[PDB]
Amino acid sequence: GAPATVTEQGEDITSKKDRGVLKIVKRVGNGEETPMIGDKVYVHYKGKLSNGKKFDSSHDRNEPFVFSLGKGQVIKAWDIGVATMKKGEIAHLLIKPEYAYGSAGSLPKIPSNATLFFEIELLDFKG
Ligand SMILES: C=C[C@@H]1[C@H]2CCC[C@@H](C(=O)N3[C@H](C(=O)O)CC[C@@H]13)N2S(=O)(=O)c1cc(Cl)cc(Cl)c1
Repeated sequence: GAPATVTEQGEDITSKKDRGVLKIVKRVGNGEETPMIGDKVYVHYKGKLSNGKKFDSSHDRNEPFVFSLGKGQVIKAWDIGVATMKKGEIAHLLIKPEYAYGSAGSLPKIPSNATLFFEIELLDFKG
């Protein structure tokens, strides 16, 4: 399914080139500009665990998740990944635990050593 496909066919977007965050662009967004550090970004997403189960969705809340890019307000992979996206883009990310919640996990929902899958849509970004 999509998680396997991004695992096997995604692009490494890490600066370290350690394959910790792999990406596929599913829908190409608008123009060439990606957000800048400190921008307010508006995103819809769905996340899955490696047990095959959905663990979260902003779509199901009927409103996007909003954060300031590049400030550690989210897991490292999200800061890295959303920074590569254009407005209107939909992407898949496959994230090893070193760029997510690590050995600690995040109780109750995220186990130790969890690889995470997201479908993410960048709705908007603003200074
Ligand atoms: C609103 C929740 C966000 C979502 C969406 C952005 C990525 C990631 C994350 O960086 N989060 C921040 C954090 O941990 O400081 C705040 C809480 C959490 N998660 S998440 O999808 O990985 C996530 C969802 C749930 Cl239900 C629970 C947890 Cl711990 C993480």
